[PDB]
Amino acid sequence: QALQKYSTDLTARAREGKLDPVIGRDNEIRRVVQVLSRRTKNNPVLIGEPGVGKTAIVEGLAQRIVAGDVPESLRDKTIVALDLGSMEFEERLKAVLDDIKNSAGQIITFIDELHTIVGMIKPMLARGELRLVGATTLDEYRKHIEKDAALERRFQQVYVGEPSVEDTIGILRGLKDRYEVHHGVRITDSALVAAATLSDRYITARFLPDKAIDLVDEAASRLRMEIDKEEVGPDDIADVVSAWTGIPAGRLLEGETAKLLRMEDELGKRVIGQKAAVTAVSDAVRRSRAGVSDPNRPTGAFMFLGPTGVGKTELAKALADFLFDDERAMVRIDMSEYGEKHTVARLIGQLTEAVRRRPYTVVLFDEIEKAHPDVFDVLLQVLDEGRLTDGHGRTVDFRNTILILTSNLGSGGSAEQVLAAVRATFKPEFINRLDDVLIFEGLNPEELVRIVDIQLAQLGKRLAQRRLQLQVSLPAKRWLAQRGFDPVYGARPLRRLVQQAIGDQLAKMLLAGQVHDGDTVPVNVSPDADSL
Amino acid sequence: QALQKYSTDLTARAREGKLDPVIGRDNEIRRVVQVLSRRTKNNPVLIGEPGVGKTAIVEGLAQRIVAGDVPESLRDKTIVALDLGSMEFEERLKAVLDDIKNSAGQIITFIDELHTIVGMIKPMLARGELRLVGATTLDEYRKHIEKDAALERRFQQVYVGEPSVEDTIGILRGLKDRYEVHHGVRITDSALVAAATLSDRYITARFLPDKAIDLVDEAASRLRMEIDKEEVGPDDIADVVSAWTGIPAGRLLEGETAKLLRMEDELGKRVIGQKAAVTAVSDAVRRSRAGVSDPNRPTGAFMFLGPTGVGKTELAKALADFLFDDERAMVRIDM
Repeated sequence: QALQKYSTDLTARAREGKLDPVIGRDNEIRRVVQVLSRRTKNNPVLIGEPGVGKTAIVEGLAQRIVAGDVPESLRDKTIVALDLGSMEFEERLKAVLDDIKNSAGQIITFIDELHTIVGMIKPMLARGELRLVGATTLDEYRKHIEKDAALERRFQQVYVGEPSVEDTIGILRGLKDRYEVHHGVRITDSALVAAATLSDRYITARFLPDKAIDLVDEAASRLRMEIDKEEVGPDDIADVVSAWTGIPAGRLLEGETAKLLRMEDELGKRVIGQKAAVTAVSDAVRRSRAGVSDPNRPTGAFMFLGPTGVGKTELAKALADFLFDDERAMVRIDMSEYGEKHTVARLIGQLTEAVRRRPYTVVLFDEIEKAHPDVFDVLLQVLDEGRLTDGHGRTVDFRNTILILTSNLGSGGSAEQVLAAVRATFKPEFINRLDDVLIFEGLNPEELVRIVDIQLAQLGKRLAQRRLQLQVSLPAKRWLAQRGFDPVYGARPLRRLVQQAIGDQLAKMLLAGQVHDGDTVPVNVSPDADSL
Repeated sequence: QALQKYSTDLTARAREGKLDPVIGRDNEIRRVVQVLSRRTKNNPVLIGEPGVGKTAIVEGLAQRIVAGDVPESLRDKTIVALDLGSMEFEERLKAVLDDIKNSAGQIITFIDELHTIVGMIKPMLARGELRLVGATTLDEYRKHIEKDAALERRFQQVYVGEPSVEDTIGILRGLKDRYEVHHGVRITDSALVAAATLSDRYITARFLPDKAIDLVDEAASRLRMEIDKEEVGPDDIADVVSAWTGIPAGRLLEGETAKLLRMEDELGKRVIGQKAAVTAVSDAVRRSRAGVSDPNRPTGAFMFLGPTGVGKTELAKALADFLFDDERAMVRIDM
């Protein structure tokens, strides 16, 4: 009788249909019924990454008990959900345990989020009297419970993994009716495919099904606001995923075959030349979207190097541009700081807990020369297996990210002077695990004019606040090429040449008068410098 | 009936015109109406740096409800502002919650400054019965609420950012009539541009619109003192921003193209020579006031070095002299 005062009653709420219907997952329900009906030590624990549905399994168990699909010795045993917040203390707990044990096993207790239970129940668990069902996250478990190894021997870990898209479409078709009643709007199953398809290539921070329910909910709310078009559709889902995450401007809907047909030429609008090392980067993407890729390997793990000032960092930020519609959603770590043997621990982690959220980001590794040859040992099982560990004991899978390695070794080797210098620092067990080692060339003064066009278009887009168009003639536009010189420092001194020629006198003539908004500022070739 | 004794009633004060008119910000009002009318977990939280107007949004919502521009299932639902200072304790709180739940959702509760609520409402929030609107500062939130992550899952963060000058001019044109009645003086819209323009390059400690209302208020008060010139103007605004912060003496009126035309030669009255390294410092200021600067970069980040005893610290205190009219308003850290 004392459990009336310190508990809810899920069976009493289930007997009036006040629970959301649980669709899917026969295996976990059968596993819970298998574990909960053994003789001794009969108390499972649900464990998984958050959001995949763990309360939903216990509510589905309550639905299946009240329906009656269970075996014989599980029928009509109410699930009394306990508390520890609402609950002299030791007297109260002993009264609760005495009231449970006084019954004939007719009660299944349910402590949700039992990682707070650490802060006298220990002999009662192992004898087998009180049946206990729980739910933890995977990473509060190893911090609060696995520290206390006397307790955790008396449980049964039931892992729950996230589904794929194909089951989520069925879940969304199941739960369609509940939101149409609360918000008085109709929902079309044409949009219900897109709200799960499009929520995987864009929102890569949370886990699955709960993320693909917030879109339907917020779209229905926006439609109720507009009805303050009588049904939702595939456009308002895109409106929500634009206005949140600001992805609308970043590649408004993409990922078709019309795109991937033009990728060697679409990427050329920001990288000029280097043609033999775009036809290979443009190939590990097409063969991974056709389904020919090796299912236990990263989709592409290749290392390109060469002289400086060539475009080897600009390329690895340009192929992260149409995959993500942004340029800051990539894992950019810099190994120019790991000179000693004990900076392994900052990524084993800073590398780890930025992938496990959204397992699709491209990863940089800038200037891998300066790392001591101990960081390569950490990197060795990243390649060719795809998994590493950390303190909590989880094996994070790098099976579908695009690793990219940069270097500057040799920097001017003829044909094999640059290639045999790689063999000095890298042990042959690391050169073997890579893909095709790409060499960038220098730059040709024939292919150096168009970089000036790109730079001046960039400076034109910088002055969009002032609406300040500027006119550049072709003799000046080829005058800037000839000071682009001395192929040791690459195209980088051109981007100081532009700010020494145009930007100085423009910045002086901008803040003293005679240049205002909407005006046109032409440049003209004075016999040495550039005039205004 | 118990809410009569532990609450105010903003709707009852709004029904006699006793609230200052709320002008601007359609987006936040539409966002609050969107969040407050969902099915479950329907309780927003307004969050922003202080002074940008967060009570003003809830008072604008009350104005828009009493007017009637809302949708159908938000009409005639009074906003009863609760308290926790004026409020045996658990009995009293359960009486309040029972009185709220006894209605049919006809009441929108309003706990202002809800970061004191930590020190039994937890099941009532997630079911969706009591509608709750709040307002925290951005930096008391992460100290009092984000420590207690079971609570903060049941809210909806609605960020509110400060406006620019262009909307503040409209706000000041809106609220011009209210101070002309309390202080019996006229206010000229010529000065009303300057009281927002000049309050951005000088007073850089508080945030926006509330800072540009104190100048109009204290200027009207000084003019009432002198009438103990029949209207305020662009001079007394400058008098206030002189007498407070002592900026009046430090450059009487800062800004213009006549100034920035002479900056390589005006700066030479305190630094002699070094001519090739004043024509570059005098360039990151002119190109940043013309609008050619890169909008995501500091306007100038340059490093100068050399031998000792040359003037490399005297220069960096001389270009902080005509921008600020002082020489001590700079962030001088020493590494």
